[PDB]
Amino acid sequence: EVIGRIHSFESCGTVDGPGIRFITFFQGCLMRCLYCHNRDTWDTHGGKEVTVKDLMKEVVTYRHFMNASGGGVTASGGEAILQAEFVRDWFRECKKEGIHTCLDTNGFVRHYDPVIDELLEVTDLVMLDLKQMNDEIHKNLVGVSNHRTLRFAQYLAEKNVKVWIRYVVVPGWSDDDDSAHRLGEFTRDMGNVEKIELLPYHELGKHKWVAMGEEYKLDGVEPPRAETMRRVKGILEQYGHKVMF
Ligand SMILES: C[S@@+](CC[C@H](N)C(=O)[O-])C[C@H]1O[C@@H](n2cnc3c(N)ncnc32)[C@H](O)[C@@H]1O
Ligand code: SF4
Ligand SMILES: [Cl-]
Ligand SMILES: [Cl-]
Ligand SMILES: [Cl-]
Ligand SMILES: [K+]
Repeated sequence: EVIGRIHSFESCGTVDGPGIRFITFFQGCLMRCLYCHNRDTWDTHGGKEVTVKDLMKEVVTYRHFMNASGGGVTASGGEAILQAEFVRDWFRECKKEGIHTCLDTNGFVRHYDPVIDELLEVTDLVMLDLKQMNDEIHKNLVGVSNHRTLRFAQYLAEKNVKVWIRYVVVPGWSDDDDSAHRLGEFTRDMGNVEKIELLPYHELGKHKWVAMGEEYKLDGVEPPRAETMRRVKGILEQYGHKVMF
């Protein structure tokens, strides 16, 4: 059996529509986003060990709210795709129970082994984070190159995998016009992208950086204005996709 390392899990009402979402926050991430609100999910060797049998015992206690529309399970974190084999086994069990599965991933896929296709086969929705198309900024914002994520995005389109693009709009980092145009061009021909979702930056989770004795880099940075959000949205809409925030 495959052993998963999780930070925590939680049941919570879906953003819209009835029913609940059972989210498992997997432990471990290899990106270093300055704005991470789950800083305590980076350590790959931390968290708690669980099995798929352990996880399904919590899932089934919410079964009557997960057949409801928008309900199901979501693998988040942290980066769930670092533990693709476990998430594949977990989703495989949810498909046996008629459960909708969602993968909340940064797309930092470094190796294309068969476990990736196997995971995607039992994944209904992929929420992919494109943090910055400008790789010069991306390195300063995330600590790594966006090449792996951009290649993974193209892989999802080739496989016609349902994808929601998530763009965290941070003032001074990803609120400029050029970066928005680059995002619109890159995702224009991806028919599998149902919509692009602009997430405004928030300072939630700053205490997690302080608990680990590390300075929060984005001190003083405020959430984007409603005008900036509308401006980026209007730019992205010029490339055909449904854009909402
Ligand atoms: C913490 S992540 C886990 C999924 C995966 N690690 C990722 O980042 O794509 C869940 C979502 O919260 C977003 N997020 C993280 N920090 C944020 C912040 N300070 N403000 C707004 N959104 C944030 C992430 O970009 C991602 O869309
Ligand atoms: S990818 Fe997600 S979990 Fe990893 S550092 Fe960035 S915001 Fe945090
Ligand atoms: Cl959390
Ligand atoms: Cl390796
Ligand atoms: Cl590839
Ligand atoms: K995501």
